[PDB]
Amino acid sequence: MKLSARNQLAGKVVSIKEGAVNGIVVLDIGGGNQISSTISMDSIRELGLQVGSDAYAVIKATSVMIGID
Amino acid sequence: MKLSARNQLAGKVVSIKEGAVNGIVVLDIGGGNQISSTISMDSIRELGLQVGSDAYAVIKATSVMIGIDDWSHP
Amino acid sequence: MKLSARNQLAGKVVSIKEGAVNGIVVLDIGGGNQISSTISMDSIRELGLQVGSDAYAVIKATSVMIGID
Amino acid sequence: MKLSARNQLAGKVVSIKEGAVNGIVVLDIGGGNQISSTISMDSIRELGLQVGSDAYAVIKATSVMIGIDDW
Amino acid sequence: MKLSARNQLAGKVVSIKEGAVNGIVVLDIGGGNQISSTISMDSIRELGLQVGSDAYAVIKATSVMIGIDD
Amino acid sequence: MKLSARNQLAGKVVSIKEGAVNGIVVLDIGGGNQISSTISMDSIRELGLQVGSDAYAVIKATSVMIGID
Ligand code: MOO
Ligand code: MOO
Ligand code: MOO
Ligand code: MOO
Ligand code: MOO
Ligand code: MOO
Ligand code: MOO
Ligand code: MOO
Repeated sequence: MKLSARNQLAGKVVSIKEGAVNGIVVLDIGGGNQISSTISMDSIRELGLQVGSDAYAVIKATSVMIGID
Repeated sequence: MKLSARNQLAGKVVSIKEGAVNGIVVLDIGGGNQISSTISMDSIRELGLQVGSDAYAVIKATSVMIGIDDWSHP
Repeated sequence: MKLSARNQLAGKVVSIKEGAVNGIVVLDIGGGNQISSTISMDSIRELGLQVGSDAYAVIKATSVMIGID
Repeated sequence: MKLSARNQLAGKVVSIKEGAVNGIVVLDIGGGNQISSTISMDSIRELGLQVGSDAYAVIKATSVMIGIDDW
Repeated sequence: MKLSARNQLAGKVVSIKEGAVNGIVVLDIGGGNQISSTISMDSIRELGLQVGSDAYAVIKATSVMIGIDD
Repeated sequence: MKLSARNQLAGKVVSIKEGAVNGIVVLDIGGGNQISSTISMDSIRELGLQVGSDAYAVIKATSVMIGID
C-alpha cells in the first residue's frame, strides 16, 4: 500500500519490548536518531518483526508536534 | 518542560506552509530524513518558527506505526 | 508497504472537500458505513484521489474509541 | 453525549483481548469489515463490554489516513 | 453516547476560529484553564457550537502525554 | 522544551497503574477534573512520577474532540 502519512522513515529494529497487548519497537533511522513505536503485539507478530529487521516508522503529520529550546 | 513523548528529534525548519487554522512544518532531522508536522498556525506564531529555525519533532510513541516492504513474507 | 495499523478498510472515494493545508476525504467502505479522513492536501494529490477512486481508510487501533448507547 | 468525531460506526463485539492496562476490542461493523480498538481495561470494564455487546467504533477524522493500491 | 475516552471535561466555548476544513474551538473549563480543540468545520456546524455554548472536551487517554518541570 | 501542543494543564499525580509496556497516570488539574494519560512505563519512570508529583497533561489540539449534551 501507498499511505497518506507524510512520515515514512526507513530504519532497522534495534530493540523490541514485548508487553501484554502492546509492544514497543525501536527503530534506528540513521543520523543518530531512533524512533519508538507502541503498537499491538498482534501487529509485531504479523509483520514478522525481530531485532535487525528492516522496517519503517510511519507517522501521520497531524500526530507530530514541534518543540523549541 | 520535559515530556513523556518517546520521540523528540532535533532538526532545522526547511519549509513552512501557512494555512487557515493549521500549517505544515517540515524539519530536516539529519541522515537524509525530514519530518512533516501539521500544527496550529497559532503555535507556529507563538514558537517563532521560521525557515532555518532550530526545533524538534515531538511524537508520542502510540502515534507511530511500523511498516515493512511488500515483498517481506512474515 | 505493509502496515501495522489494525484497521485497513477498503472503500471508494465519494467526496473530497479541499482546504488550505488539509482536506477531508469520505470513503464508502460498504454496508452503509462511510469513513471521513482529515489529511494533508499534499497527500490527497500524491495519492491521485478523486471521486470514485479505490482506496483504504487506515486507522491505528490506539486511535479507535468504543462507545455504547 | 453527541460527539464531534466524524466516524461513529455501529457494530457488535466479537472479541476482547485483556492486557495489563489496555485491552483490544474487535467490532463487527457489517459489510465483512471489523474494527480493532486499543483502549484502557478500566474503560472496557466501565462500559460493560462483552462478546455480543452492541457498541460503536468512534474515530476522529484527523486519526484516519488514506491508502491506495499503488500498482 | 457513552464513550471509552477517559477524559471528558465540561466547559463553555469562549472562541471559535474558523478555517477551511477545520476550525479551532476553545473551551473554558474553569480554574483559569482552557482546552483548544481542532475539529472539522462540519462538526462545529453540526453541533451548533457558538460562543457561550455548553460543551465538553473529550480526549482519549492514549492521546495525553505527561510533562514535568525540569 | 516549549511545545506546540495547545493544551498544557498543570496538576498533581493522584494515581499510577503500571502495565507491561504502558501505564496510566491520573492527574488532578483542579476544579474537580482529572486527566488520565496512557504512556510508556519507561517515560513514567524517566519523569520520576509518583503520587504527589507535580506534572502537566499535554494534549495536541488535533487530539481533542468536542461533545455536547
Ligand atoms: O497527510 Mo497525513 O496522512 O495527515 O500525514
Ligand atoms: O511514553 Mo509516550 O508519551 O506514550 O511516547
Ligand atoms: O497500534 Mo497498531 O497495531 O499499529 O493498529
Ligand atoms: O486546511 Mo486547514 O482548515 O487550515 O486545516
Ligand atoms: O470533526 Mo472531528 O472531531 O476532527 O472528527
Ligand atoms: O496493557 Mo499494555 O502495557 O498496553 O500491553
Ligand atoms: O484509551 Mo481510552 O480507554 O478510550 O481513553
Ligand atoms: O496541533 Mo498543536 O498546535 O501542536 O496543539
